[PDB]
Amino acid sequence: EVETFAFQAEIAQLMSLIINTFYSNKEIFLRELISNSSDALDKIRYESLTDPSKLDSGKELHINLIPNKQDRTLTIVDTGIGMTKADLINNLGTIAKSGTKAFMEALQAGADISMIGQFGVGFYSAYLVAEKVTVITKHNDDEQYAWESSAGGSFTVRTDTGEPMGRGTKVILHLKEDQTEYLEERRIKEIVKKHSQFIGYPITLFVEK
Ligand SMILES: O=C(NO)[C@]12CCC[C@H](CCC1)C2
Repeated sequence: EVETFAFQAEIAQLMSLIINTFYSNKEIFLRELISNSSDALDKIRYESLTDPSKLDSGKELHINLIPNKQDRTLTIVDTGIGMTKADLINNLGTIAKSGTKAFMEALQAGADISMIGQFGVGFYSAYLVAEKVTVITKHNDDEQYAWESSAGGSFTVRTDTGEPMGRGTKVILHLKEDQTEYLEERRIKEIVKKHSQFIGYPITLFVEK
């Protein structure tokens, strides 16, 4: 049972800007997704300070980076707070309408695309490098869901049948054919050292057979 939704017009506009603007500095997508993972880990940590049972779904707070050259996918996994179904539908838990407005007024004032994360819509930078993005998420108060979009104005949401997650979010980037550099170990390491070197959670870069 798959539900198909239209993006709000402003978010479709944001996505088509990201996909169609000539902008060579695409590597910042990974900084932005790791930053969102760190924000999600901070949230479940804060809730656990007054209610330790919030970690019954998983005590370890970490980020995994999983490249898969056979599938041409880069997956960013975190064990943060996750998202409910309602969060997923409501622009993956972001204030994306007003964030997109503020971003586009910043661009008019001399900002560039790399500042997207300052406006709360850094998730959508995934579309710098991915043709399709799948988000699998589990929040303590809801069931496990899969969101998916290849842009083009719509996204889908379905109950996830896959491997149970416990709690957190998995972003699966189905990379564009010309963006496979982001599956190479040395390139990922370079980007994490350049842009994410002070993130307060362990990051494990998986290797491949
Ligand atoms: O966990 C990390 N830092 O806390 C690493 C350090 C370098 C090599 C791996 C990939 C980049 C982050 C792991």
